[PDB]
Amino acid sequence: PRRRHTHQRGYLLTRNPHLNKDLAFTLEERQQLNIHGLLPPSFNSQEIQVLRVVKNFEHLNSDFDRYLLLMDLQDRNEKLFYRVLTSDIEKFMPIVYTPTVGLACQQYSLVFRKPRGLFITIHDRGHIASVLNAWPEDVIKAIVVTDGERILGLGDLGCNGMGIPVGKLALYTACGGMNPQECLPVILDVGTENEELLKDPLYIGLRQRRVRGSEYDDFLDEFMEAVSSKYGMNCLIQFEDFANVNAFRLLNKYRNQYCTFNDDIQGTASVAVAGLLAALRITKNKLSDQTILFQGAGEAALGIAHLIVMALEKEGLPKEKAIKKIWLVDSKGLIVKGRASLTQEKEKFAHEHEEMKNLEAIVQEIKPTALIGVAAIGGAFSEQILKDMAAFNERPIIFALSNPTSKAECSAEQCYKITKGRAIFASGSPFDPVTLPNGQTLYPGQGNNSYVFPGVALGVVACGLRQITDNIFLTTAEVIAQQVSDKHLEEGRLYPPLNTIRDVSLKIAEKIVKDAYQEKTATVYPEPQNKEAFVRSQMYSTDYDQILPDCYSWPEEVQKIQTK
Amino acid sequence: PRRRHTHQRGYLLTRNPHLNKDLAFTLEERQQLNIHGLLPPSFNSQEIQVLRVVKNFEHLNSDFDRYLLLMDLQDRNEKLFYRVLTSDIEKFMPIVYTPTVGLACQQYSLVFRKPRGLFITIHDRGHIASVLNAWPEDVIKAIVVTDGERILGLGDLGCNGMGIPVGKLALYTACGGMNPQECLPVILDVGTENEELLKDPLYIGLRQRRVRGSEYDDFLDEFMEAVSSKYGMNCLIQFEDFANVNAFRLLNKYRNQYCTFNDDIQGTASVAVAGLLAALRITKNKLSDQTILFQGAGEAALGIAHLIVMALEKEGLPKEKAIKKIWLVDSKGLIVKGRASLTQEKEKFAHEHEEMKNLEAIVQEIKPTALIGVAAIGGAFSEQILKDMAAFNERPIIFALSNPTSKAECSAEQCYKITKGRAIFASGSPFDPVTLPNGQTLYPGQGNNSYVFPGVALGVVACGLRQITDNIFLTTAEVIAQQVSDKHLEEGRLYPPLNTIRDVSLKIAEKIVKDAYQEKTATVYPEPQNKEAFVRSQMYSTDYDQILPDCYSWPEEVQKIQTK
Amino acid sequence: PRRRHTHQRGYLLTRNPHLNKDLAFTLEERQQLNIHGLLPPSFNSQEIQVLRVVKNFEHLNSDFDRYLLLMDLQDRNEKLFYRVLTSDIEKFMPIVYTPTVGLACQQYSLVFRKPRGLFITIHDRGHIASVLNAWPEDVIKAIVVTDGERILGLGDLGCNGMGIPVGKLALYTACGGMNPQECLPVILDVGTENEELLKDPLYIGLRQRRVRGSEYDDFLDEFMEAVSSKYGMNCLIQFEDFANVNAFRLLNKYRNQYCTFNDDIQGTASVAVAGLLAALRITKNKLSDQTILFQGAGEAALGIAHLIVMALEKEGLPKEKAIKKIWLVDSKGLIVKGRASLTQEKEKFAHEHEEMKNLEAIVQEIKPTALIGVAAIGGAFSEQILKDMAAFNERPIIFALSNPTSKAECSAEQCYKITKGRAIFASGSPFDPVTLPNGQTLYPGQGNNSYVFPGVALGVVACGLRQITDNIFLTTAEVIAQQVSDKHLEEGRLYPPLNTIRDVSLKIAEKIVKDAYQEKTATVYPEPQNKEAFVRSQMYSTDYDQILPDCYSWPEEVQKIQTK
Amino acid sequence: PRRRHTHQRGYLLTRNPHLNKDLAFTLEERQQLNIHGLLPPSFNSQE
Ligand SMILES: NC(=O)C1=CN([C@@H]2O[C@H](COP(=O)(O)OP(=O)(O)OC[C@H]3O[C@@H](n4cnc5c(N)ncnc54)[C@H](OP(=O)(O)O)[C@@H]3O)[C@@H](O)[C@H]2O)C=CC1
Ligand SMILES: NC(=O)C1=CN([C@@H]2O[C@H](COP(=O)(O)OP(=O)(O)OC[C@H]3O[C@@H](n4cnc5c(N)ncnc54)[C@H](OP(=O)(O)O)[C@@H]3O)[C@@H](O)[C@H]2O)C=CC1
Ligand SMILES: NC(=O)C1=CN([C@@H]2O[C@H](COP(=O)(O)OP(=O)(O)OC[C@H]3O[C@@H](n4cnc5c(N)ncnc54)[C@H](OP(=O)(O)O)[C@@H]3O)[C@@H](O)[C@H]2O)C=CC1
Ligand SMILES: [Mn+2]
Ligand SMILES: [Mn+2]
Ligand SMILES: [Mn+2]
Repeated sequence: PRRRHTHQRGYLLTRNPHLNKDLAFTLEERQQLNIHGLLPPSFNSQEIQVLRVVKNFEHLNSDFDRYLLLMDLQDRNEKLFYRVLTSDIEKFMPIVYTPTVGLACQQYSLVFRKPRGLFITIHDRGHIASVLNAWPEDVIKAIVVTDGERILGLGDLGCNGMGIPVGKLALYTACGGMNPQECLPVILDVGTENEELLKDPLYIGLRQRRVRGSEYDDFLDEFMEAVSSKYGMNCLIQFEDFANVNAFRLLNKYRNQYCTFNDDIQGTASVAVAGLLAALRITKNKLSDQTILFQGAGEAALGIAHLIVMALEKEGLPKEKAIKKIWLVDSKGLIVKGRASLTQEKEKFAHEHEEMKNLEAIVQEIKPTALIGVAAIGGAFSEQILKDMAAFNERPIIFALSNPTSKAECSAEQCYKITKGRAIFASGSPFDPVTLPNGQTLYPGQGNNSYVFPGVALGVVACGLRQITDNIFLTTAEVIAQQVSDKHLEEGRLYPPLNTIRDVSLKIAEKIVKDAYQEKTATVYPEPQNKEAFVRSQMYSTDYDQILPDCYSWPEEVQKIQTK
Repeated sequence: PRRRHTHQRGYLLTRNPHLNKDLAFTLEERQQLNIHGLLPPSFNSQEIQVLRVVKNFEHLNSDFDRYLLLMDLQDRNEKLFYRVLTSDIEKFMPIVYTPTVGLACQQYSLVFRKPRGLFITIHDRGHIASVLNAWPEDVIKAIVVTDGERILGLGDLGCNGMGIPVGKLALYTACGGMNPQECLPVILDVGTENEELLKDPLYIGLRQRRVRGSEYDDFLDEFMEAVSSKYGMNCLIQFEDFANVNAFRLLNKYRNQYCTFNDDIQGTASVAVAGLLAALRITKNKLSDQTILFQGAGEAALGIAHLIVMALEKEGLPKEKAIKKIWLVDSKGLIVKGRASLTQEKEKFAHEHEEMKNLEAIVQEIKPTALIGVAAIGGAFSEQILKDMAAFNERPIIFALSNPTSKAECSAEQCYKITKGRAIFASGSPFDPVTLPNGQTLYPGQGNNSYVFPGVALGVVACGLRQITDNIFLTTAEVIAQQVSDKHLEEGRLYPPLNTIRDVSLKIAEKIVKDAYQEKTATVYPEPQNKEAFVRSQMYSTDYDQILPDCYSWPEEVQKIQTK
Repeated sequence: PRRRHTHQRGYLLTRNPHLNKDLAFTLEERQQLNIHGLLPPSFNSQEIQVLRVVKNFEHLNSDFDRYLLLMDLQDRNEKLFYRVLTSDIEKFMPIVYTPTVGLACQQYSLVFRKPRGLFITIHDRGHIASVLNAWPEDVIKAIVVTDGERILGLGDLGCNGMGIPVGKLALYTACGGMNPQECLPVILDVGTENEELLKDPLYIGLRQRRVRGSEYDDFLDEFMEAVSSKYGMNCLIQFEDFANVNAFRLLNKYRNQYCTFNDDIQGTASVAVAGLLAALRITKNKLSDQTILFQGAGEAALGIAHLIVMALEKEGLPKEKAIKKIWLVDSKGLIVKGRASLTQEKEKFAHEHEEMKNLEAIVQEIKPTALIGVAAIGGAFSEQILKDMAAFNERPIIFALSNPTSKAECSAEQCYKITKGRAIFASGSPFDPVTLPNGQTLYPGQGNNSYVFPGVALGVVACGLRQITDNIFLTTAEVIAQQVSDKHLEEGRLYPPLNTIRDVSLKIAEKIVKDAYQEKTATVYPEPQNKEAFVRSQMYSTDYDQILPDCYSWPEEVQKIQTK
Repeated sequence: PRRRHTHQRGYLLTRNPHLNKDLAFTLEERQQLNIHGLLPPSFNSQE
């Protein structure tokens, strides 16, 4: 059992969620910590505390209510919170994170109770260092930061966006073993364009429009300097839920000098590629053999596309051959050389070709082996698309990644029905198992970002990686796919079970760490004997620490009170 | 505004519900307190904070949910909690106290989240003083203590009875202006005879049967020494929800030596007598002239009967004559001289008479002018009973005090219908107004303990009364009756409106204070010239204290830094 | 200024020597820190504070009393302490360190007032980690540890030796700008061989003889692990005043794994070599042209000679031929091949020659160009030896490094007299300037270890050097030599003035930093543009930090308290 | 003896002259109060 020898005592100790064990404090602990009397006279194991929380949890009426209970728990007893979450990760993850946290964010100003994380405003420009001083933990190793401009698929929720870093970091700990005491959730509030928040008497954020331009850019620059300067260059800074243009610009500006990544961009690319690589073990061919069409050409599309191209390069295909294997379709139709409304990013995939608008005709023309939906238009993979995909391919790869299911390009039911059970399918949001007329039940998995960010963070931090390369994400994808068993693939699953996520994370971290020592990118020395054991030692446990003073005697001769 | 300069700073300040203002902290406060950045960047007035709480309160679906919300509030921001409560005292009183606190106590072990008050067990015997040391407020002026043996009419709830002192003290503050920082809810856990709880894995108390006899009595003795020793002999100790024999025994043992009362006995007495004194203004006769019949002969009845006797003595009637004006019925029937099953206390009212069992007959024989239900038998005041009462009395006084409504001896509807609108009626649980055939609308009042205890406590503590005499409760009954206007009486109310409870408490306190300095019973000197203003100055306000340091300049010459 | 935002307030703030300004706190600072009233009502500039201290210092009767006064200052107001020291380092250095600290250590148990530093005993074996936890500063970058077995020339002073690490770390700050808050003095008490201490009722250490052997070695291993584990592998650990065999064994065992050095061995080497390199600018010839005779063969001689050999090798000489340039004399006389009583270390200088035991004849035989005294035998450089050195050499280099004065191999007076003014002289202890017969005055300097260790520590920590090589000491010696002007060399000074010592340290650290980036040994990234400005930014100023909260407004619109 | 239960621990406890016993703090007091290591390893009676 770990130590932690606190100087805190009495009432204020019970107010620190990292020290407070509530009823799991033993009589000895209570008396020694000067809190005996502040708790009822029973001693609970952690399991009994978990039963109590779960009894409450079940009598609630909704997931939002269940979220409120769990956030209350987080703010009173951090270890019990994590014990609860880890006790059934697949059940608790969608409560503290997506999709429920979506509603939590929409509702954040109304239900606002106890604050979590640090709020830094445009009006703190020049003072970010001193805002950091307000945070009561000095040793921070991981920051998740948002500006609330692009929350999930809900858009600009300004300061209400604070629900995202808080819940995301809960998953860093629960799924990846990051120390919660070492994690800092951050919102930068530069204003909001959210009309309802601007009108709303209860809104907790700055009641102003967003600050744009170089004032915004300088602010972010100060943010990066203040945080790395205070917590050291090794501190991970993860961007979440910024607007695309911002997310891309900020990632490119900083990635080469700070320990930073953007999960919406790079993590998405990673888990999508993991799924593709897993699928390859069913189609029994190479990435090189694929023709990939993206339904959508936005942040997810370009991120995934980028990473696929490197995977192709890694197979031994030159960049320009690599690129020609990938077609995009945006809201105006296929991306072709010299089409109107193209961006610099879309341009990279604008091959010479007739312009087309109709996705059915696009499918018939391109004949992809892999069709990836990241456009947020529900039902875009029509019956005709699915028949055509199953006609051109023995085992068509079909990813409906748009969330929630009401947005999915197709359902698993339609996908398997129309492709006569031949499709290799993955989704963004959970679909139930599907049983074919031959009595086999297929279990389509989700390309959940959680498979990526926890392990990456743990890896990067454990070995002191100063930079987070594209290769980190490609490597990570290979590790995930590797955890998928032949048995899983045969059941139609392209991702390891969600209930294993702790282990998947461990393996991702193991690999990054192993790699870092081998290519001398690690900064933590001396090099560990055993890389598995070392990563494990860096992982937060849900068991309570001991916090009692270390008490031990000396030989009586030298322990005696001298007199004369 | 009150100035209270805190030395607390940073995170831990926000964790103290006496310091924490939430979003009502100004920018200046936040920066000065080293918490700037721990809150979202909006600044709320107290009225805006209330609105947030009320919106959430109105989204909830049960009184229990409402109770849990307000209790979470109490533990985060005490001032805002009291601001919410006092915003609509009549609405909020039944949520934080009775009847809702009844369910809270049944569910206490299940919903246990953030502890409140001080738990002292039989096993801390000989160490009570060191248990007290855990309480983070040194200055304590009021204590409510239970052993949980008799929580409401719910029986032995042992350690689950902590809901009662906590909720009771909330009303001390809300209704009487007692400073919550100076209030200490206590449970003594000596075990429980509650069998579900002894079996309940979640039970927060000592999983054992109650300690009885002299070990119990000695423990209580230590409690009174430790408490009076630490907080001084002026600290008010109120007993609540003890079993019958204990309640009387403890009250009798200590009331002469400590500043102590029992509210189930003496407060009930005071509020019942107040309703009688008010009724007398309708029946236009003396207390002398009354014949009182109690349905029930427990804590309530015996307390009420004692104070009526004391009132009769005041008017000038000898004690043995006063006693003969009062008859009691227990579960065994009428209390008469030389009946089987008589406690020492019931003996005092056993007059020579034929034994009787049936309440209808008893009423027909005794022909009371006033009939008081304190037996918790619902519907005991049958049509025949009421008919009888209206037959022998021009204006029969009828108190149906049993709680809740289901246990009331009759409804207001029944009582008025069957007595042809003639009865003077009061109850323990609220009934809607009744409009009679003659176009009169009557508004039957509730004999709420809340009219009494907050004012008594405020008064006693304000002037430093060392003992709480019978006289205090009688004068209190008088003060309460005085706040009833003839308009009220003509409307059939025997109590002031509930929404004026703060004003009632002040008048009660004013009276106690004036009396104590008159009869030199006060211990707080020098005597204030203006007792009204002095009491008011002792009342807690729901406005935020200023906690920032006192900043002010000195003349230039003496403020300057000395160099050369 | 520099900003250090504390959460401490009220009395306890004044008790923290890093926060306390005493009378230099402004009225604003006082009111804001909740300490207004705890100080008399005058506001002093730091200079006024210094004037008060120095007046007190000048009225005292002994250097011992002055030491106690300054040590009392250190423990009340750290910044003022350092301000005082640095106002006249030549004056104050000999009070807080040698020779006064020698007497302090002899008297430590008698005068023990307020503790300084951390005490770790053999009896804490297995629990050193938890002893570290008592230290109130979490961020430690420099540790000075002794076991007290060889304090100065006063032998084994056991626990009383704690005065050495305290006084040494004062010089690290005063002379080199190490942050004292980041410094940790440590005594390891494994017992003492000092019989008078063992007998003394007041002795503050373990009343037992020294644990030897594997138990000792394992204890030291845990210490290294515990300290490097808590404070990190970049934390500088400097050994001081261990017995010889221990000092060497420990240094060799750890120098390749930990960021460690031993100042008695390696710092002595560096400063002595610096003096030699400076002398070469008078003799105007090369190091390889010298013949060096050591009076003594102890820790100092072996260490100095080792570094001379390296400097010769650098100039271009193979090792075996450089060794030939150095002759050692011990208590059994000259070291020569096959001789009785030879340690393996002496063996390295055991050349082919006949045994001799008379220093005078040894001189006459060897005809050294350089005579280095480190044998502690007062007066060993006799008039005859001084005549011989003057006869064989135009400018004989003569170092009487033995400490204090009474142990010097010769005085400045005698050296200059008998060598008729041509000796190039330096000592370990200060001698007054010497007026020669021709009325010119020479100013022999001191080979004071303070020229070396402050700058080495500053440099190593600034760039995060993980190991401290012999080259560091050689380079450092060169840098110090470079700081000596020609004019100084003509005044008989081999060392830069003590009053520039901060500047010397800065130069030394600049050089270490410049080299560490050049040769890819630095661990602090990114690489700074200006090494000079970088090092200087890391140096602790004696100017008071600002500790008030950072207060600043927001535009009126967003700072406004919101209502309805 | 009289008992005064302090919530103060570690370095700052030693800076309170009503709490601080110097070398009269026993090894157990020192370890309990999180000050073990801040004093030399001998225990003094008041005399
Ligand atoms: N791990 C997962 O499960 C993840 C799933 N996703 C899902 O992917 C979807 C897209 O996300 P993201 O890339 O961030 O969103 P963006 O807004 O960046 O991308 C939207 C893209 O869809 C395009 N589009 C809109 N209508 C059509 C249409 N009718 N036909 C073709 N393309 C169309 C837009 O076109 P234009 O460029 O012309 O506007 C744009 O290219 C979301 O539903 C998100 O939930 C995202 C990340 C992770
Ligand atoms: N201000 C208010 O609203 C207050 C209301 N009350 C109400 O009064 C009621 C009694 O409270 P309390 O006095 O504390 O309770 P106790 O339990 O102390 O007394 C109950 C009495 O009722 C008697 N009783 C039981 N059954 C019958 C029966 N069938 N016929 C006649 N008498 C019977 C019991 O008889 P025995 O002695 O034989 O057991 C006992 O004397 C409760 O319902 C309570 O809510 C109380 C205080 C204040
Ligand atoms: N910067 C400075 O000014 C420094 C000065 N010094 C000074 O140098 C002196 C030596 O210190 P250190 O080397 O640590 O001490 P040690 O005790 O390690 O070495 C002393 C040496 O003197 C030898 N010796 C003893 N008697 C004689 C003799 N009659 N003739 C010749 N040699 C003799 C001893 O011989 P054996 O091996 O036979 O015992 C031993 O070699 C001390 O006075 C110290 O103050 C030291 C470090 C730094
Ligand atoms: Mn996101
Ligand atoms: Mn009660
Ligand atoms: Mn030394």
